[PDB]
Amino acid sequence: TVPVALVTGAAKRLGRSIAEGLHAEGYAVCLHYHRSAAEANALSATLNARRPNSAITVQADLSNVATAPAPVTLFTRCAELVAACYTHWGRCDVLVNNASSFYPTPLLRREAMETATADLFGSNAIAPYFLIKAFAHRVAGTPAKHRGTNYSIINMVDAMTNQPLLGYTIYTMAKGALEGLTRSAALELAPLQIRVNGVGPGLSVLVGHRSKVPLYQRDSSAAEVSDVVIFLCSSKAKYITGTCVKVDGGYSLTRA
Amino acid sequence: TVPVALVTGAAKRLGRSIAEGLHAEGYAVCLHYHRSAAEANALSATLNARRPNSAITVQADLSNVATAPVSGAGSAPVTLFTRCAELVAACYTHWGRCDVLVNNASSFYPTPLLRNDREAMETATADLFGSNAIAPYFLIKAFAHRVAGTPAKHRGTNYSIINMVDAMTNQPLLGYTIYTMAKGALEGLTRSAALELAPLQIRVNGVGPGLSVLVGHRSKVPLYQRDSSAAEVSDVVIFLCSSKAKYITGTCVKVDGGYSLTRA
Amino acid sequence: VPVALVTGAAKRLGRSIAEGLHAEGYAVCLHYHRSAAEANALSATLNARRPNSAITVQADLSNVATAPVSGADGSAPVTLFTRCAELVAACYTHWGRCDVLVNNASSFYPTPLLRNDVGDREAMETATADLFGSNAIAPYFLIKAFAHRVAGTPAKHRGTNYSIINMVDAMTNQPLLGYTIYTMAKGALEGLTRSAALELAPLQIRVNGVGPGLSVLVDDMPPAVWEGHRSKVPLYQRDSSAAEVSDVVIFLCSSKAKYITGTCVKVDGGYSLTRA
Amino acid sequence: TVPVALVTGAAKRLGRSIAEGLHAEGYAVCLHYHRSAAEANALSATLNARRPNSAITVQADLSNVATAPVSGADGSAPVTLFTRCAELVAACYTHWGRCDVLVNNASSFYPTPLLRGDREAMETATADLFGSNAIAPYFLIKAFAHRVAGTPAKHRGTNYSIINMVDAMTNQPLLGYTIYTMAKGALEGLTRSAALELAPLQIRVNGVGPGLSVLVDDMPPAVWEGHRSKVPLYQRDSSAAEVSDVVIFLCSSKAKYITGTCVKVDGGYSLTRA
Ligand SMILES: NC(=O)c1ccc[n+]([C@@H]2O[C@H](COP(=O)([O-])OP(=O)(O)OC[C@H]3O[C@@H](n4cnc5c(N)ncnc54)[C@H](OP(=O)(O)O)[C@@H]3O)[C@@H](O)[C@H]2O)c1
Ligand SMILES: NC(=O)c1ccc[n+]([C@@H]2O[C@H](COP(=O)([O-])OP(=O)(O)OC[C@H]3O[C@@H](n4cnc5c(N)ncnc54)[C@H](OP(=O)(O)O)[C@@H]3O)[C@@H](O)[C@H]2O)c1
Ligand SMILES: NC(=O)c1ccc[n+]([C@@H]2O[C@H](COP(=O)([O-])OP(=O)(O)OC[C@H]3O[C@@H](n4cnc5c(N)ncnc54)[C@H](OP(=O)(O)O)[C@@H]3O)[C@@H](O)[C@H]2O)c1
Ligand SMILES: NC(=O)c1ccc[n+]([C@@H]2O[C@H](COP(=O)([O-])OP(=O)(O)OC[C@H]3O[C@@H](n4cnc5c(N)ncnc54)[C@H](OP(=O)(O)O)[C@@H]3O)[C@@H](O)[C@H]2O)c1
Ligand SMILES: Nc1ccc2nc(N)nc(N)c2c1
Ligand SMILES: Nc1ccc2nc(N)nc(N)c2c1
Ligand SMILES: Nc1ccc2nc(N)nc(N)c2c1
Ligand SMILES: Nc1ccc2nc(N)nc(N)c2c1
Ligand SMILES: Nc1ccc2nc(N)nc(N)c2c1
Repeated sequence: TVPVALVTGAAKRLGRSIAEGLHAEGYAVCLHYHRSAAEANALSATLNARRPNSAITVQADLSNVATAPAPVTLFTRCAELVAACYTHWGRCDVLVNNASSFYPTPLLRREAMETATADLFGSNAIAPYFLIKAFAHRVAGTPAKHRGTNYSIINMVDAMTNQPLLGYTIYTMAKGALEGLTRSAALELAPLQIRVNGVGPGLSVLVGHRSKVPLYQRDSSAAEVSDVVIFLCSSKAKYITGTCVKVDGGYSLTRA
Repeated sequence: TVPVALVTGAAKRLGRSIAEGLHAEGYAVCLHYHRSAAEANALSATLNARRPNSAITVQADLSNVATAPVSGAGSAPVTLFTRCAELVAACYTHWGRCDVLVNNASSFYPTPLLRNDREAMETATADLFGSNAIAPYFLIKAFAHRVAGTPAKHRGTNYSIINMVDAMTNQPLLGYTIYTMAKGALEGLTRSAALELAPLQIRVNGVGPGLSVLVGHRSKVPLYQRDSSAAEVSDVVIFLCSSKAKYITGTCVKVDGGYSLTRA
Repeated sequence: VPVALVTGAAKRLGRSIAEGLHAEGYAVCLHYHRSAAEANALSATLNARRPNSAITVQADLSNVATAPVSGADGSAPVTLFTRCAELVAACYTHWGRCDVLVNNASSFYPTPLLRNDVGDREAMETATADLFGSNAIAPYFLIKAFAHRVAGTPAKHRGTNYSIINMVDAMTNQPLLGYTIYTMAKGALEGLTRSAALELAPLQIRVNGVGPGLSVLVDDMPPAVWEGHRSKVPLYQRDSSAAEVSDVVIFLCSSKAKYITGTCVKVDGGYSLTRA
Repeated sequence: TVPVALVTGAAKRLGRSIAEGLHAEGYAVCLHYHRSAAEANALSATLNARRPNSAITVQADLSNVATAPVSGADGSAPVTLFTRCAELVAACYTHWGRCDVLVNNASSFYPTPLLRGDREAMETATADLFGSNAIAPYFLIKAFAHRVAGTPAKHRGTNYSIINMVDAMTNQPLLGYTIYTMAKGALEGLTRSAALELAPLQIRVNGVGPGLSVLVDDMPPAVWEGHRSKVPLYQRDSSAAEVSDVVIFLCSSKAKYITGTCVKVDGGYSLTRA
């Protein structure tokens, strides 16, 4: 049997690491991307080279916008992401909401503020919700007899959002939304044995505040975060749900 | 002169109580509403009867959608940001100031992840996230620009924003995911706005009811075994707005009779 | 006519709380350990403004047995629980009631996990007892005694606004380096706030916390380093005044707050929102 | 080559599972106990049978009281909690020359209501509940840290880890268990404080908080079923392993960027309301 994982924003950095980690545990991986076509396909080739038919790639804008062929809504695109797993492998056991846009929306000093709202809220919060819904329908729609035994959803949150980065309000709001989703989804999907957890990095794979991380005085490596994600997805973590785990080297414990 | 408060969803229940509470402390009140025209105007008449020119009513859909221009009809021109800016502007146009903002307006209804039609998900998403999170952000932006745009010598001395949050969102109501998500966003806004607006001395706080003015659920509340009254919530909002609370910012105050301390 | 007991009431925030409560019409039992002069001076002020509106009681709130006397000798020794029961009693003996309790008294000093990487079993066995006593254990026994006197009053002769306030700390999730026992104690105090709110709800006794960030900071340091510490608070770039904290305590004690219980209110100018 | 773990309250249930779990990853285990001598020595024999010299069992009251020093009617006398704690950690260094992991698992748990010669049960409840759950962990952590600091950087281990067994439900307190709840609150504080202070020594300090685990069935079957079914996930309390596997993961080098955090292992129980 092969378990299947869908990882959004899978092409580089943390998403890559999560994809690789899950693959190393024997998962077939659906690598989602938006712009990073080259890196996603390059990664898929690597995984497929180690293990045939263990990686595909699909493309999607997770921004809260309808596109063009009815233009196509964000819900439709999200449903089609999950479907891509079922079409290709007949299952989807793990979902990782990792894709996330991150840039300033200052309150102090209007078209590019239309699209900021749709992008930052789409990637970080709205799309995750629709992805979860699609994920949950597919599971519910499978007869109990042929359901998987380790359904897990991980939401990439942020360990530092209680201590907001100055000027990043929409982003912080979006992560707040995502934490809400983690709790709400965990509660509603418990009957289907679908676990919903969060993982929140502090500082990871940077390119300043490096020296202010108490443990090691450095940002983390990609693996230092993905290993937590992978652990939470393992059956060892089968009683954990609705919780967020900080992977931040004690950064959230600091003050100015 | 007279301090001015903008209160969204002001027509009934908690928003009305907040409006009344603020008015009782001497504030002029801009009462926002969406469809409760009758109850908003009725309230404005009451306040204006008690004190001339101390209340106006303004109408706005705070959903994350477009509305029509002049003599037209909807999904066209007027954005949520524009409508929000015009709400804050209405205070400055009428009274020349806006000292307090209360983000109270909020849609609340089920969005189940488990079925157990096509626009349903679109308009729920825009409404629940608009009222509860997006509009509050734009309202705060508009609020902040106006304060920033006033020359220092001419600014008020007690700028306060209150966000109606939810004391129970860490223990989510089954099937209310988008709503819970939206309140989560609102909490983030509270913290983020408090930090960014601190230099302008604008305070940003949350108030979170548990159960208030219910139309045994009550019997579950540890203290008194009842939902709260409107005043039991608005008095907290009003206190946080007072100058005695001038060192409080970026915090959420539960007003829940100890409901959040319970478990199944 | 309503009565308040305020521990550590002689100076600073405790003084402000006492004054604030007194200004709302409360009779105030001012508790002190070390500050006799400053407590009696305050009591005289309050009594001058309003006759019989202030008394002073002395007690070490450290988790130690302290024997029959402050001079003579022995019989059986006096536990912390006894001392705490006698504090609450002092209110009932003098005024026949105790409507509000404010656990404000608190010791605060370093207990480093590491040395450099003198000390004894004394400074150690007494730091634990003092920091945990003042901040957590005594509050628990105070609350017990408070709750027993309320429960023991026939429903007809009970007050209508019973309130307990626990002075917590807004910054304990971002611990001050080297202050572990103190932080642990505040952690314990937070727990007490939740647990007591739940258990005392049926008697309509509300239990809430107030947590300062930086308040009435002491300048036993260079002016620039004082300016240094002040300016990291986002709101106003200063520590708070005593009133800025006490007004919150007083509001939570008012009937206007009678649906709030089991919550902690930071009063910190957004300091808890910062990071290194 | 062999990493060493100290586990307090190791004799059964969760502590045993943690001990077994750590032993399965190759740790030598110092099993602590207070009252459960038989169970602790039985477990030690098991571990030692699977791998020689991979388990010892030390005895200690972690209550906040001073004990008497093996006696001899002479020699000052009062052994403080701090001393007993230092001697626990020392026992690892004496026997194996190291101590890489500490698990503060030992915990007394019983009612201290605020309503309704036993001054005796107020003093001793306070010392026991606060000792086991908070004070002793503090001294244990101190001893642990002093001993790492005292090692020349050259010989230090590379995966120092402290786990504190907390409680996922303490924000929603169990009626009548105030001291216990306060004690867990203290423990949470310790986790944060110790993480911050011990970061320079690369000692990680984390919490693991169960909701319901291996629920004692001393009630009507249906009362047990009732409580049981309050957990959203699976409608049951956890198994010991379902908790210890989390402890063991946090101790692994794959978790070496995690510090100062508490991980709920509660099947979503903390998400419920009355
Ligand atoms: N890096 C950190 O220190 C840090 C700190 C806290 C939290 N996190 C969280 O951890 C996760 C991963 O971190 P990261 O730094 O690796 O992320 P990242 O480098 O900033 O980007 C993640 C991916 O998100 C995708 N994405 C962004 N907007 C999208 C949109 N509108 N539609 C579809 N895809 C979109 C991008 O895909 P394409 O390139 O294919 O377009 C991008 O590769 C994120 O959720 C982040 O919020 C990271
Ligand atoms: N009631 C409770 O027990 C409870 C519990 C937790 C939190 N809260 C929070 O406390 C606040 C007030 O509670 P409540 O029960 O008084 O609220 P409510 O009765 O449900 O309604 C508040 C107002 O929000 C306005 N509104 C809703 N959607 C809108 C939209 N899309 N655009 C513009 N206005 C919109 C409505 O105005 P119109 O009628 O004029 O259209 C409504 O009167 C809310 O933020 C709520 O989330 C309440
Ligand atoms: N000041 C701040 O910025 C700050 C920050 C966070 C939290 N807080 C909290 O707010 C409360 C008041 O703050 P503060 O700065 O005004 O307090 P403070 O000046 O440090 O002292 C409070 C009082 O506690 C009493 N006290 C200390 N140990 C005692 C003991 N073992 N037994 C009996 N009484 C004892 C002392 O009374 P005597 O002088 O009579 O001996 C002292 O005057 C405290 O709970 C504190 O933890 C304050
Ligand atoms: N079980 C749960 O559902 C649950 C829920 C939440 C949190 N937890 C936490 O998880 C941990 C383990 O749970 P558990 O149920 O396995 O614990 P447990 O059965 O209640 O006992 C743990 C051990 O602690 C030791 N202990 C108690 N008081 C002591 C003292 N004063 N001095 C020295 N040792 C003492 C006992 O050792 P001896 O028998 O050798 O005397 C006991 O075996 C505890 O920290 C607990 O607080 C458990
Ligand atoms: N430091 C940093 C770099 C990139 C990031 N990307 C996303 N999506 N979110 C972050 N918080 C982030 C942080
Ligand atoms: N019980 C109840 C009734 C009405 C409500 N309205 C809003 N907007 N939000 C609520 N949480 C709510 C709750
Ligand atoms: N029981 C007893 C007998 C004699 C004592 N003498 C002093 N000085 N102090 C005591 N506590 C004492 C007690
Ligand atoms: N800065 C400061 C000064 C005095 C204090 N006293 C107590 N008791 N607690 C504090 N946190 C404190 C802080
Ligand atoms: N249910 C249960 C059983 C035993 C326990 N032991 C300790 N020490 N702590 C608990 N919370 C506990 C809970």
